[PDB]
Amino acid sequence: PQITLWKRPLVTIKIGGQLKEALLDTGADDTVIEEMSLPGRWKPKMIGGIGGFIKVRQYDQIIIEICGHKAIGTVLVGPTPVNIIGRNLLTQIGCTLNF
Amino acid sequence: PQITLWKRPLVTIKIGGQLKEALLDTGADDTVIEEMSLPGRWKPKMIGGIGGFIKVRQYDQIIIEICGHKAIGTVLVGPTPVNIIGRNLLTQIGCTLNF
Ligand SMILES: CSC[C@H](NC(=O)COc1cccc2cnccc12)C(=O)N[C@@H](Cc1ccccc1)[C@H](O)C(=O)N1CSC(C)(C)[C@H]1C(=O)N[C@H]1c2ccccc2C[C@H]1O
Repeated sequence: PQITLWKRPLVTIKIGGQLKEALLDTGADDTVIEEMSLPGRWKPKMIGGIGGFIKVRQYDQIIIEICGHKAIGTVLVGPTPVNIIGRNLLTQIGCTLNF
Repeated sequence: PQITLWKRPLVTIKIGGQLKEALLDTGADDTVIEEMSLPGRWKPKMIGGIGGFIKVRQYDQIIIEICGHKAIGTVLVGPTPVNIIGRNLLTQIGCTLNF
């Protein structure tokens, strides 16, 4: 698909058996999701951007489905204002910028 | 061009006759640049990101080249961690997400 940028590029994702809305974000190194349960071990991480840093839990080898494309990667969970799909998963679904 | 996302999508921009590096950021509504001098009057704006909100100065109708493509539009100036080209200008240069 081709997604224009007149509005926020929001998509439905499936993660941890839950459906969520998330933003396809080429400015994010990592993927961060609002508070939810995920399986496995985690470790704490700080992530920073406009407004400063927040603390999140880092879960590895999590499967997500993003617009019908399956991928696996690290997912961070914490008090993000918006669910964000970052480059670590955008690459896996073959997402590129084109102009 | 087509820009893949295995690395940060950093590009060269030209603003105020000077070259700077900036990030193509589909997660950003607006374009925000580190402190610099821009002509004309500015208005106040608050923008919020992953760590909270910051105050910036809004300049309208600013000439800016992004990867050699000419745009003219709103540029915010303030304490951003990285120069960010947001959707207001990514649309001007005809940028889309594709997968
Ligand atoms: C014009 S700058 C402000 C911009 N915000 C927006 O466009 C819209 O914000 C909002 C929309 C809706 C509700 C909100 C509620 N509270 C606050 C903001 C809200 C923004 O910062 N967008 C960021 C994404 C975001 C969207 C909505 C809420 C919060 C964040 C941006 O696309 C990004 O990733 N940025 C801007 S600064 C940056 C470093 C280039 C990068 C970043 O934070 N990256 C970090 C990140 C993000 C997520 C996961 C990991 C990491 C590491 C690091 O890579």
